[PDB]
Amino acid sequence: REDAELLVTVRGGRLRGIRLKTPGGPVSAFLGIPFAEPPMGPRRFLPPEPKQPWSGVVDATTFQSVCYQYVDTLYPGFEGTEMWNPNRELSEDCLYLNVWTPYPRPTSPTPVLVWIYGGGFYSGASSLDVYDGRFLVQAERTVLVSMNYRVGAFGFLALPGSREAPGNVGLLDQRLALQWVQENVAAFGGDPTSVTLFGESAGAASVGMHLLSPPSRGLFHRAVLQSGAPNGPWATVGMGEARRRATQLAHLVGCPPTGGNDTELVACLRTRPAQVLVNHEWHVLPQESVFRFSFVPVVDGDFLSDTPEALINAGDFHGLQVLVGVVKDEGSYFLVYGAPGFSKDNESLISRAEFLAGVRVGVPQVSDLAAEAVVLHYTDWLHPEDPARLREALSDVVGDHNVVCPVAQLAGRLAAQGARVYAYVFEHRASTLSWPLWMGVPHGYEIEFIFGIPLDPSRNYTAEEKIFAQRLMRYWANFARTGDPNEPRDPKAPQWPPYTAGAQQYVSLDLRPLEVRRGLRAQACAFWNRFLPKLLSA
Amino acid sequence: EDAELLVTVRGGRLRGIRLKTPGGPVSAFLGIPFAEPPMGPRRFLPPEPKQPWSGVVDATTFQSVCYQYVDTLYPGFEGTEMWNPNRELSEDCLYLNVWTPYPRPTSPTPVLVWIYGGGFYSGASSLDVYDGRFLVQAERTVLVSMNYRVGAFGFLALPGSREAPGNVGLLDQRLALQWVQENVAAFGGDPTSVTLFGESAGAASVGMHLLSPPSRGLFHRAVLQSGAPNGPWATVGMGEARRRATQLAHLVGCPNDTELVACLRTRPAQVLVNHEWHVLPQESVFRFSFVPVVDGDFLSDTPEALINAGDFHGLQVLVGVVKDEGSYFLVYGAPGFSKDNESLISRAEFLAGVRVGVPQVSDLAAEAVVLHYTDWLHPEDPARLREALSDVVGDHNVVCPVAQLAGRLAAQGARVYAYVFEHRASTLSWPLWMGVPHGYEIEFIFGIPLDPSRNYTAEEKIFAQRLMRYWANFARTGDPNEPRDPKAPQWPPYTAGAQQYVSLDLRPLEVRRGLRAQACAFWNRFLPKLLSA
Ligand SMILES: *[C@@H]1O[C@H](CO[C@@H]2O[C@@H](C)[C@@H](O)[C@@H](O)[C@@H]2O)[C@@H](O[C@@H]2O[C@H](CO)[C@@H](O)[C@H](O)[C@H]2NC(C)=O)[C@H](O)[C@H]1NC(C)=O
Ligand SMILES: *[C@@H]1O[C@H](CO[C@@H]2O[C@@H](C)[C@@H](O)[C@@H](O)[C@@H]2O)[C@@H](O[C@@H]2O[C@H](CO)[C@@H](O)[C@H](O)[C@H]2NC(C)=O)[C@H](O)[C@H]1NC(C)=O
Ligand SMILES: *[C@@H]1O[C@H](CO)[C@@H](O)[C@H](O)[C@H]1NC(C)=O
Ligand SMILES: CN1C=CC=C/C1=C\NO
Ligand SMILES: CN1C=CC=C/C1=C\NO
Ligand SMILES: CN1C=CC=C/C1=C\NO
Repeated sequence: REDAELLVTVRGGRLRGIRLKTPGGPVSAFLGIPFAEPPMGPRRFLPPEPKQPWSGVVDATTFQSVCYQYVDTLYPGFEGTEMWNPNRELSEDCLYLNVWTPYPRPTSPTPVLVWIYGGGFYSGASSLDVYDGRFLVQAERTVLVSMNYRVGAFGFLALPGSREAPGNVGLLDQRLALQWVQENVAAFGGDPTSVTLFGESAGAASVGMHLLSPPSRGLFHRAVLQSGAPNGPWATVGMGEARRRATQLAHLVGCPPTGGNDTELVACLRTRPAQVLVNHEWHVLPQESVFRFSFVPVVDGDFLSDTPEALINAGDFHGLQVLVGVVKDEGSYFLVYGAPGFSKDNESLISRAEFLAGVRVGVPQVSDLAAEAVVLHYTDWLHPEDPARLREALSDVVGDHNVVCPVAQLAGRLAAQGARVYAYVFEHRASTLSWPLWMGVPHGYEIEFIFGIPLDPSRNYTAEEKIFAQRLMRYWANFARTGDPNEPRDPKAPQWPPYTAGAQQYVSLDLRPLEVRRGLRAQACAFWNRFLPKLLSA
Repeated sequence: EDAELLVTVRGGRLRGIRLKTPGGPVSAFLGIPFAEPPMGPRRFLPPEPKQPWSGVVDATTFQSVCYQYVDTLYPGFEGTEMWNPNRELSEDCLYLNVWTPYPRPTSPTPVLVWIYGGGFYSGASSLDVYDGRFLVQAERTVLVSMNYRVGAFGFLALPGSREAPGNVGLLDQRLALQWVQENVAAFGGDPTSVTLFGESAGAASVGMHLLSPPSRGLFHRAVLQSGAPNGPWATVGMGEARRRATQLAHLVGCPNDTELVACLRTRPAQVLVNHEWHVLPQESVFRFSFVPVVDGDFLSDTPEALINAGDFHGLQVLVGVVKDEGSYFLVYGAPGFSKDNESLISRAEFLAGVRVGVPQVSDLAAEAVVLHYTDWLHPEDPARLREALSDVVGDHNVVCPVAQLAGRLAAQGARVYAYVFEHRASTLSWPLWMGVPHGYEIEFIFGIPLDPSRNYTAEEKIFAQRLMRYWANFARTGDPNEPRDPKAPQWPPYTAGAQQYVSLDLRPLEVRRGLRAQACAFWNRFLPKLLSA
């Protein structure tokens, strides 16, 4: 009749899950568990209300809907873009989370990994193939949780001060999910006293924001930030600029029939079909740019009491372990989304004039003086016009400014103020990668190795990549268990030393064994982190 | 009586002296007066041409050194005393010197004219290290050098006033160049082939004659060693010149420009000298109180402006620098530095040093300097900080201004040759940490190592001879390369794109690219934008 392993009771009522086959054995999956009331109609732009209790059994047996979001059409049918696109129907009814646990359920409480996806806060879903929790769970016997959270206007449109669209509700979705894990994860055999958040890009920035918001901070114990940071220039917005964008979006969809009463304005926004808001979303940004997203977390004194920069500098982080890193070519992926001269389908050997124009696109909303400073640092003045070098340098500009230097700065401050920090650079280019060779190791392409996706028999990774995947999964789960990625009791394997503000040590992750190196682009990030902000104040 | 040592010039008759060199004799005429003594009412005024004399001027010894400050940082030390005056001080100092082959040439011989450096506050044509005898004998040029007024005497300016118009030290130099045009043929020199060369403020001076049309017809080619007229230390604006002149007056008890200059003229020369260092705005190495002023007369615009606008087709220029331009200057005010230890400074000392070595810029400007010159993998390592501050000082004051001059001239039609001088003299008395310091290529250019009473190596004498040949080749033809010499490695012209220069040392010529191009991009391209906005 019924399999007891696939049956679990949580505070809201009863759940039925599914038994998944994995290469190494079975896993129990509870997919599409409701954790909030659907943020529908009157509840659009509002904080999540906890899911009301239910009688009977909810089938948590497949991923639920993707939150409404823009769908990338740059390269239709192309694997490199389609792998990030929604693989379920779009709906505002999307606040569901997923739990993977070993089969049979653990007898003693087990460390929990909680995944937060990225996607510039305008996109993403926990149902993407590349976030499939089944391989980590089988290989490392952790519990894995992932949640959907609202993105775009639905998650981060903000009219600061107003009760009808307070902003940051996407982050509140994540927090509600974290609360859910505390109350309920023990029913799946997981340890609420050992929870590790990990995320990539906007998900890493989310992880960092939970670090800096005290009501989140009690809900977990460690953090992993992959290729993103909360202090990233794309990751937050000021109250006034948020209002400006909300208001311009309202305006572009006929609300009201500009500004006025906030209650009236939001009520008119609530009568618009979801798809209509999505179609106008990209038209509210101040300047045309790769790498900037219309609706993002707002610094408003509530969720974030100050800018993440301030909060990072002022924080005491004793008792905290953090794992951070970047891929080898953070910037390259973004250039084909607007930098003049770039395409995945040619070598993108740009001119000097194209480089200068690309700097403005890749570093939006800085003064001319600031742009000149960037051109100075990044030009090789013995080869000022070599196209290949210019292509590489623009990739460096975009990557450094948006990912590498925000991460480096976070890493150095956390270390200096009490946290044990570990840092990596991911340097392996997947044999299956469909982006062109000039992009090197692009943003996002470590994720599939962390999740053990190469162990999927239907895919065509090499045996060495499968070994590599297993190494990474081991590092991540070691860190989740102990706060230290190093093998507890393995000596003759090279050690991953902590990252500190002085020595700035990190390891390279690739097919070769760990190599220790110094400095997360230290010379470059001194420009972005130490000097440029002094210039913007003058 | 030796007829070779008798010469008549426009003003009258002269008697010279025969000098010895290891390669044979040379004729020297030393202490030739080219101006009326700029004394009394003539202090601060433009030079007047020397009135004609009767009888024979004795031109057998160096004349007096123009009044200047005497360096007392290391009393008796060779490294400093070799630049100090070696004749008594006097305002009656406007004399020049001519060295010629013996017997005097009987066909037009190319002329080299030497303008000394010393920050526009010091220097003399009589210093041992500027001895013309070896170049003249070895390369068969005529060599001329002049004294010109320095310090307040040469560059005190109350702009708009006719009592202290400024730049008269530059006019001293021009008047000597005019003297060369009118009189050098009498020595066998060719007035249609005159090459100016100079080092530091002398190099800045050469550049300034390039950029001033009344000087430009007085010579044909130019050599700028470790200096440039666009140096941040080489000129001053009218407003700031007036302020400095005014603060000198106050410091020496003087109170209307006419009244002010009149009072200054009543003061003993030594009194002006004693106060000159104390008129500068802030504590600094590498800044000098009285320098050329940009007032629309001698210089119709800034040398930067003039350089960018100029048409320089038909000009050949030789420019260059020593391997370590900054190091010598650091012992004159950079905290932590001494010639008598390793000068392994702390980062606090480094940061303090940056404000001294790059004076009168905003905190933002200094921060940017500190950014570009810090190794952020090793922000506090003493040796690297010592080296980096040497780079800051040398790049800012010498290398990048020379690089900018070279680039602009080449791109606007000049043929430019560039070098880096990388040989450390076996006899050098400054510490090893200073490398090849400012000034220490000069002795090789003048062939001082051929002097048998000095202790240079055999290889160093051969190197001196190479350099004298390059310099003389350039003077004769606008090209330092050995005219027809196939298998010897060639010195290519410097261009804005390829930026090629050669290294000068005991090794054969080696071609390299870029005069600290990454660093000078900062000083020449970014930093001006910053200060403007
Ligand atoms: C490299 O590609 C870019 C992108 O253009 C597209 O992709 C190419 C592979 C090719 O299929 C083109 O037909 C596509 O238009 C090129 O940049 C574009 O150039 C066209 C015409 O010159 C211009 O109208 C577009 O605005 C340009 N787009 C951008 C973003 O600048 C680029 O010229 C290609 N370089 C080559 C072929 O050397
Ligand atoms: C290197 O020397 C400098 C210069 O100091 C002078 O010269 C020395 C050789 C020695 O004789 C010192 O006593 C002289 O004062 C040192 O910098 C000085 O440090 C003292 C304090 O120790 C300070 O009062 C002076 O102002 C400093 N001078 C300057 C120019 O800043 C420096 O400490 C020496 N380096 C060492 C010892 O490692
Ligand atoms: C906006 O309109 C509502 C509805 O009538 C009313 O509460 C008030 O006029 C406005 N609300 C606020 C908070 O100003
Ligand atoms: C498009 N996208 C969305 C989320 C994370 C990564 C990503 C792209 N990497 O190339
Ligand atoms: C020796 N010295 C160095 C820089 C500026 C002025 C100076 C001397 N005049 O007193
Ligand atoms: C002190 N001085 C004066 C003129 C030229 C060079 C010089 C010093 N270099 O060490």
